Amino acid sequence: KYDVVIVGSGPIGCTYARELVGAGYKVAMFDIGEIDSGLKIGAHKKNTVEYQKNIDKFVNVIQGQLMSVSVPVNTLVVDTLSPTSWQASTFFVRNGSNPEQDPLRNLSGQAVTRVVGGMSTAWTCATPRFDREQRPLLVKDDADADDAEWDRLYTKAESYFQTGTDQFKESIRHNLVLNKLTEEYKGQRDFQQIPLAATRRSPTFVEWSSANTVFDLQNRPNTDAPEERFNLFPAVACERVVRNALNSEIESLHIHDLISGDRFEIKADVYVLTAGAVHNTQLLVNSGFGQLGRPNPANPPELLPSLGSYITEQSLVFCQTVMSTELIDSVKSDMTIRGTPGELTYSVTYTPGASTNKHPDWWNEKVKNHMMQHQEDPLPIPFEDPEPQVTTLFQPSHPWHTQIHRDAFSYGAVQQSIDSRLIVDWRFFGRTEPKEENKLWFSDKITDAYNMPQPTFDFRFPAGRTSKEAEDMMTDMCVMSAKIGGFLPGSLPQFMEPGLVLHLGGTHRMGFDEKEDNCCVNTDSRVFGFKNLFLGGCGNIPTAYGANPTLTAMSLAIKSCEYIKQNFTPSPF
Amino acid sequence: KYDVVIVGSGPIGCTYARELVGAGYKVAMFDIGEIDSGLKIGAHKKNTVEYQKNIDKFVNVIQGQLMSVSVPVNTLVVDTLSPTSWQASTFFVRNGSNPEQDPLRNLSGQAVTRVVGGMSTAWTCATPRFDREQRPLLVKDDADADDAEWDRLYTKAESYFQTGTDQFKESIRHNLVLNKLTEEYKGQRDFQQIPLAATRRSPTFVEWSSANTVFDLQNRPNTDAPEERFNLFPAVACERVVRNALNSEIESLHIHDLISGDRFEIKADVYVLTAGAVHNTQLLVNSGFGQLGRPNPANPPELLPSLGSYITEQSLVFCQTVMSTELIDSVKSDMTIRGTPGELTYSVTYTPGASTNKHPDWWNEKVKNHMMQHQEDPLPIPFEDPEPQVTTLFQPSHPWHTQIHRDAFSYGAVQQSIDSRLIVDWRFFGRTEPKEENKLWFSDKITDAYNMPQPTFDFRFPAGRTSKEAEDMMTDMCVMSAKIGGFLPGSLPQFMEPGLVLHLGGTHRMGFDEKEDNCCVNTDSRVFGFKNLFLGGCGNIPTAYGANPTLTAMSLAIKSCEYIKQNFTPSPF
Amino acid sequence: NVIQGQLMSVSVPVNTLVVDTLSPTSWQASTFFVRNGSNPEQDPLRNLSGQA
Amino acid sequence: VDWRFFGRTEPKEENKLWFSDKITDAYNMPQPTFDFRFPAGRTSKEAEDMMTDMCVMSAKIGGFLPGSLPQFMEPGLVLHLGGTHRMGFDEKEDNCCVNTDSRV
Ligand SMILES: Cc1cc2nc3c(=O)[nH]c(=O)nc-3n(C[C@H](O)[C@H](O)[C@H](O)COP(=O)(O)OP(=O)(O)OC[C@H]3O[C@@H](n4cnc5c(N)ncnc54)[C@H](O)[C@@H]3O)c2cc1C
Ligand SMILES: Cc1cc2nc3c(=O)[nH]c(=O)nc-3n(C[C@H](O)[C@H](O)[C@H](O)COP(=O)(O)OP(=O)(O)OC[C@H]3O[C@@H](n4cnc5c(N)ncnc54)[C@H](O)[C@@H]3O)c2cc1C
Ligand SMILES: OC[C@H]1O[C@@H](O)[C@H](O)[C@@H](F)[C@@H]1O
Ligand SMILES: OC[C@H]1O[C@@H](O)[C@H](O)[C@@H](F)[C@@H]1O
Ligand SMILES: OC[C@H]1O[C@@H](O)[C@H](O)[C@@H](F)[C@@H]1O
Repeated sequence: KYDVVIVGSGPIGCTYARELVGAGYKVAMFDIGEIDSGLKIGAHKKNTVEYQKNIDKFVNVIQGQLMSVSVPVNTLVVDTLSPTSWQASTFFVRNGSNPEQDPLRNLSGQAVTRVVGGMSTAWTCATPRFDREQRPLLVKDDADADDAEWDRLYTKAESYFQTGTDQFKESIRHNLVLNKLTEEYKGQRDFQQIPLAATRRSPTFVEWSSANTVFDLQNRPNTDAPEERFNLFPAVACERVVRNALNSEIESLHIHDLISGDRFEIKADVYVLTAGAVHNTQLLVNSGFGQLGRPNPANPPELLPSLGSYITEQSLVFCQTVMSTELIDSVKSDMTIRGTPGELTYSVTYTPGASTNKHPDWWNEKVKNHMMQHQEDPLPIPFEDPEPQVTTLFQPSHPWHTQIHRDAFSYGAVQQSIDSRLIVDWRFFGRTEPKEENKLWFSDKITDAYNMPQPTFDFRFPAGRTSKEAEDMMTDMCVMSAKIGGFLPGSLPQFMEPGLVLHLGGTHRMGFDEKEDNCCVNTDSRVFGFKNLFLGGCGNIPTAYGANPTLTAMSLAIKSCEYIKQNFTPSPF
Repeated sequence: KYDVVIVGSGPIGCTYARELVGAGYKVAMFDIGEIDSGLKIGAHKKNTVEYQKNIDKFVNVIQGQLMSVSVPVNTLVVDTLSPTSWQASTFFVRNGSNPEQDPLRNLSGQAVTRVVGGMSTAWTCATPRFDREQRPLLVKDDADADDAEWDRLYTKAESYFQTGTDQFKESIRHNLVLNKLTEEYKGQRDFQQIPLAATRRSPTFVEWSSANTVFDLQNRPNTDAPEERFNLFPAVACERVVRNALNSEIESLHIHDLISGDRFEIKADVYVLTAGAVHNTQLLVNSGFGQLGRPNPANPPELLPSLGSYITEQSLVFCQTVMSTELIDSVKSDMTIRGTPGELTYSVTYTPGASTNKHPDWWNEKVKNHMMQHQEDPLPIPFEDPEPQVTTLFQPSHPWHTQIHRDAFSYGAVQQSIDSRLIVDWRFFGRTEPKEENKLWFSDKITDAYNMPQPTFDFRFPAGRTSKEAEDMMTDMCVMSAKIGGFLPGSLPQFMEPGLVLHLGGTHRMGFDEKEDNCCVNTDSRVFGFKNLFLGGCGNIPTAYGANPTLTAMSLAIKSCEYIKQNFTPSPF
Repeated sequence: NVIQGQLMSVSVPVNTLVVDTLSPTSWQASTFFVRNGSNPEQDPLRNLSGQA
Repeated sequence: VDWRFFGRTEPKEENKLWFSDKITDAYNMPQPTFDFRFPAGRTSKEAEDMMTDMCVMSAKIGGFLPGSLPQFMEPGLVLHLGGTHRMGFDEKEDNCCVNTDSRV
């Protein structure tokens, strides 16, 4: 028996833990995955000296913990086997494939992570706010009050994640790109650093944020928190919440301890599901919410009929570019060069404080020293210069989020022939209208690796605005990127596989009224009809959004915890 | 000040820790890498429920922690850049490439791991003994005594690693392959399970061994070892051992703390280098042993002239096969089948104890139940059947090691069209003659990511026996694999990139006499001339070997620790 | 190239490759319909795909 | 050096070339359709013995060239299709279409 049980140790479960552990509740958290980040539990796996000296290797960490959600039956023909080798005469269900899944209506890129800290052990740490157009209402019919509430919640969420907008301010590459885009779109669009949940520790090391930054996940009481009560139980699959007959309260959480193999019940006053947008939905459907099995309008669900409908996933377009000659030359515009590199007389100088100069003295000092100390190198950019981290945020006239940066999630073999200092990534993210017909559903016959109902998608990007904007977004990336350089062969402009982006929303969506707003939870993230069941995560977000969703989910979680603190009393200690 | 300092927390450093911590020495261990395996420090990263349900993902873990040793300057032509993109007019040194390295005399596949537990956090756990022909002598001119000494040491090493030869005995696939090969080579060759450092915990989970199994790496004193003294210091680059002027003793270890950035000296009575075959050599050369820079016979080293010469790396050939129809049919040979799958009357039965039957009752029960419970599946092998783990060990008439198995280190995109139950890997490992001209050397101008002398290889597989055997080995794999099935398209018979195998030896090789045996350390792993400096690892092994080397290195380490225990006194506690 | 330019495949089964990186604006069918001269009679697993 | 080894295939009644009664080819003729598998038994055993023979023989000349590793080619690439209108002495006894003068 606990006051609060939290299912999942990602950043949203850790928001609940931070708030409720600190308010004096006796809290248990369960995660199906295991401790994986070193002694700081749930921390970012990129925070090792070795990864930040070898950042192109971190893609492997990401791939090693992303398990595909739904893989259709494979129908590739291999007809070069030896005649002696066994073969079936059909494309039978094999290798964990989902025979429920239509390959042409999938989110094939969707994947999940089962590790303590969830996906925050690997994420990019981009934490923009949503503007009004992307954001669910929290206050009706008072836009200024709605704005104020979101400001309060986002400010707190940014403190929990340690979001900032200046960690890359000393990068030549970053400023080169930022300034060029600002000049080219003079006035029409604004560019800034991507807001990043990160703290720079040195010129070559950034402590990226994670679940661990939100809550350190150490069992309590302990020496630094002697009056707090928290236990984390890894390798525990949560399987079901038990409803009372009234459908007004949850009475227990059924768990499966994966090490001992045993199944148990856990009692709490408050149950919080933060297993991610897929797995929250799976747990609820396994518990009698929504409808199990292939959708069937001749059998409508008794509870939460919009659960698993109106799902959204963003369109993602990507390319990389190779910096233009004009931009590279501009880095060294303040330099006077005499002689030829490698000779006795070679000299690269700048007149400091000359205001015929384009750059600050710090920039020019970096460049001069690189040029003098590495005369065999043909570029003016220092070797350890950090990557660009640039955005123009979503606006009505460009309704997509943008990142102009270097991401550790590379999508192809990493090329080695072109100097890495020249390369910039472009990722533009589109917003998807919620539609009832877009669904996440769970099989009544097929099970996943943990013996739970197999997830199945029925998804297409909506016709209309979603599709038109997606193609306008692609064009915008082609036009904007060209101001910085031409495309890099092997990273030409492309749409990524649906759901690779991992910004799935709306699977258990929020609204004011269950029926009118086709929703599952209220603005306190409380499941309609239930006193003591709350859902956290991106699954709550009911709108068409392009920006990265986690900060918005965390903000909703903070609001949810206010409701809990006001309506449930911590047990005596 | 410590009694013993150990550089590196791989399985060989942990052998030294196990032996010396337990004998009451005050021990410090430094590793340049960080804690990465969860709460069990230095443990195998495959020991998570999630990886063993998704084993094809573990390749990513391996790739994410293998950093190439020496990458030659890239000369690929990309001529499809936009005219606006910057480009150099030469193939200049970029992206961390090593301009010292001849691309045609490299071990391009060689890589290192910088993580607590070293490569044992990811390894395959194959731990065969070497036979006489592969093994260095420990006793001269008394082969039976030599045998006895190796038996004693290997027995102890096998206890430390928890090596066994029965963990796969209940696999249908394993036994199918094993038995077929035994029959086909009736008498001529013997097949057995690969010896594996592993303990099966359930039919679907194996606790693979690692450094952590050898020594748990927890600081001591602690509750379970209250009279022991050990500290592990991760994120500490060891840079130099300081020689006294006599070249008879090491007086300190120079370290660089990578978090604080500070450099310190550490004093011990005994210094143990277990940084791996590359990095032991780098540390020694950085300390004044051997010769820094491009080899030059007009400037012979004052100390350890054979350091970094006589290096060996194994040839590796690989393929995968798809099980033959005849073998698949044999799984179900004891079954009577009536009706057609999916109908009311379908029946798969066996007569238990009939000794017209080919298989034991347990096998037939597994098959019957799979066939009855999964009538839509066309194969008789159960879904969770473990992989084959088969070897015929090196012999004079087939002087290569073999593994007929499923390894988590896949080398290509994992194919999805052919059922995984059908697939078997084949890896044959050849022995390489030590030759003085095969060298690992370190640049006097180029530095690696940790500001240490850049490693450079000058390597070719020797002409003569090595090359002839390598090609005979390839042919042997082609002939043997054909008894099980035809090749799998996309995994056709091939030599792997030189050094991918990661069995590099001989970089600081062992022998009885420094000059006569062209060696660096004696049979106690003590560096000649030095009272208190010991080297552990594969770098010690001076012979041409085909089998996996770690168990042999650990056995040498056990012997080294006997010498230490007999010649150095632990400080009072 | 001469050889390839004059070898016309005898029987090509219906293609079932999934391309899911098209733009949302591009037309697509909801099935693997008979297209590009493929032979819907042909079992892809009992063919001489190289015959030409 | 290239290595190409060619195996013999037992004739079996079940291996067929047939023509569609609905689908037509580019010249508006009945579309050809194959129903073919290499026979179990001798054909398949020999094919795999042939592969092994190529691996053993080629090794006396040199190692494989990366990108041209030992492989079976797509069925029928070889273009040595036979027996579609086969010869024999007696139509029924020898399951055939033409006599030894190639007369139908
Ligand atoms: C490579 C990558 C880059 C990303 N970059 C960004 C970015 O820059 N900005 C951003 O906003 N978003 C980003 N995302 C998305 C972001 O990581 C997620 O939105 C966020 O982690 C969701 O938090 P969560 O706590 O709701 O769920 P998760 O982080 O998914 O955590 C859910 C947890 O629940 C557990 N669990 C699941 N099922 C069960 C069960 N049945 N029982 C018990 N436990 C269970 C899991 O093991 C997991 O740890 C990125 C994701 C990835 C992988
Ligand atoms: C994928 C894979 C599969 C393998 N499978 C097998 C197998 O089945 N059987 C087998 O016998 N072998 C196998 N090997 C090889 C085996 O893992 C190594 O032989 C073994 O780990 C070597 O042990 P070690 O302690 O000498 O060195 P390592 O395990 O390399 O450990 C050396 C340690 O030293 C540290 N270090 C390096 N430089 C410094 C420095 N300057 N200062 C401080 N610390 C430093 C490193 O961070 C590291 O942790 C495999 C390896 C890999 C990667
Ligand atoms: O695919 C990588 C992308 O993944 C998304 O989940 C992140 O939000 C982006 F920041 C990131 O660039
Ligand atoms: O490349 C993988 C191979 O790596 C080697 O280091 C191991 O010893 C083998 F067991 C393993 O199959
Ligand atoms: O695929 C090419 C082969 O084609 C066959 O038709 C020829 O008979 C062979 F000689 C030739 O090598």
